[PDB]
Amino acid sequence: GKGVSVQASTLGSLEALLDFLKDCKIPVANVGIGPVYKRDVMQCGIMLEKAPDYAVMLCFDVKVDKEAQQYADENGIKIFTADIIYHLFDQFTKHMQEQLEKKKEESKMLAVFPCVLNPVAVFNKTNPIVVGVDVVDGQLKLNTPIAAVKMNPTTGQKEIISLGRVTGIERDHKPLQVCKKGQPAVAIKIEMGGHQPAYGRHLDEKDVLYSHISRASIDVLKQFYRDVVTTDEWQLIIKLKSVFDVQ
Ligand SMILES: [Cl-]
Repeated sequence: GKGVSVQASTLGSLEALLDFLKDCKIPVANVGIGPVYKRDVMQCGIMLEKAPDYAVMLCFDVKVDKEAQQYADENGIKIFTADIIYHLFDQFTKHMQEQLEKKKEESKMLAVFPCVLNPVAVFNKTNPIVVGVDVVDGQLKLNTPIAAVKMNPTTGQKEIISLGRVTGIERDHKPLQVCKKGQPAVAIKIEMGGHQPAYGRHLDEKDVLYSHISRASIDVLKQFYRDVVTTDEWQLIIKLKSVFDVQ
């Protein structure tokens, strides 16, 4: 199985620490007694391949050899030192949290929160598009990809127009992080690298704007954001895979 590597000064303290971790549901891959050496750090490095999070050492009341510490530093293996057990636990939990956040940041572009915008006014047509809108459903967040869905009458074929991402939100000049549904109208700034759609040409003020969800976006949302996402937001998402023709 997979798990962290622990080390204690004595056998008894080791047993106690292991019992503690048992109650904490923290899995242990291997153990050791006495000073930490390069070999033990390597033994954690074995765990590095299977689980990056679990390639860490919980060391209780134990000297760490400079060689071992240096190898750990060279190969990204965390070594945790503590005089008391609970401190070690705390350090580990914080570590796992940090790992979670770092995993979020790579999927930051991917995670998109569902929202439907009805344009109230237009301040800048393009480069960058700025639009006074009110969130009629869902929740508008920063860095949210926006798209307008519309079918040309002659073609009768659905067109998806990606406007770009939201870089700023402001209401009465006051900067906002997000805008919930039903909230009073706000002005949002959407911009993208390269050529960008233009109001009064590609799209009109009447056209309703939707968050640009993608199968990948869904997958990311259900991978890291399950706790956060409202039921209504899931509902909206399922409504949105239809308009975006998602599998
Ligand atoms: Cl996309």
